[PDB]
Amino acid sequence: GLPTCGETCTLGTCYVPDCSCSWPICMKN
Repeated sequence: GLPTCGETCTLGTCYVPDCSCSWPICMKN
């Protein structure tokens, strides 16, 4: 739930370790 990944999975993929795609932004828990 925390978008502290600093990544946007516009395509639907987050390269940031353990970061879940919370389209369009990646969030960890």
